Amino acid sequence: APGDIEDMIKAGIPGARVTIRDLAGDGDHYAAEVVAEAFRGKTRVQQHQMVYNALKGNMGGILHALALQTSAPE
Ligand SMILES: [Li+]
Ligand code: NI
Repeated sequence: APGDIEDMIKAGIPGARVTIRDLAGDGDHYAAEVVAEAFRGKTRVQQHQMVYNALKGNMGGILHALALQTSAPE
């Protein structure tokens, strides 16, 4: 449902700030920016792993369907 991706990320990575856009308005492929203190000192691969973990396998095709940008807070 709408908002579920954001909800799952925030539940799984407490303190994260999330900005989700639905590419093409298609309800299928998305792009997300996730900013979290837990990301500081982690590589982008490690940060992305945390986001995949938070989705708990609920989003089929997540490798391509959730394009990610992650960072620690500024
Ligand atoms: Li989309
Ligand atoms: Ni797809």
